[PDB]
Amino acid sequence: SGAIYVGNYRVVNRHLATHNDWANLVWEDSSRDLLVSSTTAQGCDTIARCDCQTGVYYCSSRRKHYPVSFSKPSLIFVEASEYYPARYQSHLMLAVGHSEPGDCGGILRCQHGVVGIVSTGGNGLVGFADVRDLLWLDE
Ligand SMILES: NC(=O)[C@H]1CCCN(C(=O)Cc2ccncc2Cl)C1
Ligand SMILES: [Zn+2]
Repeated sequence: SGAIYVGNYRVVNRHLATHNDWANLVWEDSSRDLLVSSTTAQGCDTIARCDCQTGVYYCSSRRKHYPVSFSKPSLIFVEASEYYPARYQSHLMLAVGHSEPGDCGGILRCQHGVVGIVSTGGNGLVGFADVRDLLWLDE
């Protein structure tokens, strides 16, 4: 679990969105596993606007932050699950590191701010849904 709060927006994994998230829906994309809902309170997270390939992510299954090198956002095949059939997920970045299903929502950050959130994992690889291209989050 975990979300990004920027201005009047809440960014979450689409497979983990709540009834409230869907009732205050701004945008959602199944191919990216992302959903954005509106909020009454103001958010203070800073989104990075960069092409960084190094950062730090929070891993709840270990109660620890880990430094990682990660790939540029791309279409990567993701094995079937209870939330989606087998498909290519777009805007996905991979790193060598630990992750478990409950780790989704953990933030990945570089020196410029929030890069993305944990979205996939397995075989000693963790996947992050990139958010740096969503320029509208800041307006
Ligand atoms: N983005 C998706 O389609 C995910 C939906 C939930 C299931 N997905 C996983 O990868 C779950 C997983 C398994 C083992 N270790 C880490 C993780 Cl995050 C895929
Ligand atoms: Zn950066």
